[PDB]
Amino acid sequence: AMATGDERFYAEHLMPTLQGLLDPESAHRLAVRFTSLGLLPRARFQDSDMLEVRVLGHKFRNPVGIAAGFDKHGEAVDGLYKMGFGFVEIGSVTPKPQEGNPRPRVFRLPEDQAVINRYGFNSHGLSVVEHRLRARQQKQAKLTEDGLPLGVNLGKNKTSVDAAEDYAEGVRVLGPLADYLVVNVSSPGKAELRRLLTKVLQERDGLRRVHRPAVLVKIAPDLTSQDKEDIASVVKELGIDGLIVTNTTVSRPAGLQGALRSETGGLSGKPLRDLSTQTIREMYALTQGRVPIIGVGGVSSGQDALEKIRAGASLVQLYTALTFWGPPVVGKVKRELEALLKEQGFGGVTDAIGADHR
Ligand SMILES: CCn1c(CO)nn(-c2nc(O[C@@H](C)C(F)(F)F)c(C(=O)Nc3c(C)cnc(OC)c3Cl)cc2F)c1=O
Ligand SMILES: Cc1cc2nc3c(=O)[nH]c(=O)nc-3n(C[C@H](O)[C@H](O)[C@H](O)COP(=O)(O)O)c2cc1C
Ligand SMILES: O=C(O)c1cc(=O)[nH]c(=O)[nH]1
Repeated sequence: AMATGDERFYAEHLMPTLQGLLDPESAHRLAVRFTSLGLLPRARFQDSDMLEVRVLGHKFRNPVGIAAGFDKHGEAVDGLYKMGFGFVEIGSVTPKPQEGNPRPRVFRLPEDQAVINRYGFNSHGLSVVEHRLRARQQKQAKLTEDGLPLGVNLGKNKTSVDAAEDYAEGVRVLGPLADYLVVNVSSPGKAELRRLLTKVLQERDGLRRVHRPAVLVKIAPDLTSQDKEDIASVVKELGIDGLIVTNTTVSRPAGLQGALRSETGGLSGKPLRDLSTQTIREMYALTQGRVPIIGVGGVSSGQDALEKIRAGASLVQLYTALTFWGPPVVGKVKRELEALLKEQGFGGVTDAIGADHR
């Protein structure tokens, strides 16, 4: 096809050329800028009804989202929908502005189709992002109505003594502008998690009904069996709306070839894929298939997307694949997912959710 040819040109020539000419943070910064200005093709992949998912109190036109980290400050939301993402997650956004870690803090492992990052939650802050989303609030209301929801990932400041209050601040400021909110959880213990999430949910429940977002918990793949058992219990107990599975890994799987493999940070991309899919599988089973999962980590194809869906994910996200494949990856994943769904006898995405477990 014309799509596969375009996909090959970006993957084989354009992206390796551009990534050779730019440091990885400049590449990211330019990507946000080009996307913010809408410098993209119109829309050759019109989304099939097969790709539609209804979850988290919302229509999703397709299940392929852009993961948190690409658009930390909500600068490129409209361009991301133009790129063909069925939903956009912005952030992480911290309460106060902060610079994050010293540069260099992003590293490419092209031999592994992986990235390492240690951004350290660089953020323009809730106030800047609030006013930025307010400027396009009604445009977003229509987009959400048309099946294109907006998520916001809420972080905390580096020097914060009270993590729960930073997240609470985020619920109050950005919850009215979001379809869903995300709080990242690291390794717990169980009572501390219950306390934090209770406060987050209380703050969410205090917003007016019309501006009341879903609340999701995002987990790393590096948790113990007991951490995962505890998270599942608390999430079911409190009525947490969903799980995002997973963040980057602090592990370094055997077989990484990139020179920069020993850089401190979170590893993303292909080496994360099956660690992430197995975490989805575990969390789906520990929650009895009753907590919607957003599957993320190493999605670069329809097969990768479908494996996460069959393992228990209602929706997927990607980021790292975009750095190697460019904008055509979104259409690629969607086309390939649709084809595989047909090949496996599923009417749509919804039928495939948790199919491995049945
Ligand atoms: C992890 C940090 N990180 C890295 C490094 O690891 N790369 N990266 C990305 N870089 C991108 O392009 C650069 C090479 C750019 F300099 F060209 F901006 C894009 C991207 O989509 N670029 C675009 C757009 C938007 C429109 N039109 C295009 O071509 C006609 C292209 Cl190539 C997406 C990314 F996630 C990124 O976030
Ligand atoms: C450069 C970079 C920055 C990221 N920043 C964030 C962030 O601020 N908050 C967050 O929850 N996840 C962040 N992530 C994690 C991604 O959202 C995603 O969970 C992870 O990269 C796995 O997906 P992928 O393999 O498709 O990239 C970041 C990832 C990368 C590569
Ligand atoms: O900002 C970061 O460093 C960051 C946040 C996060 O949640 N995940 C990640 O890989 N990096």
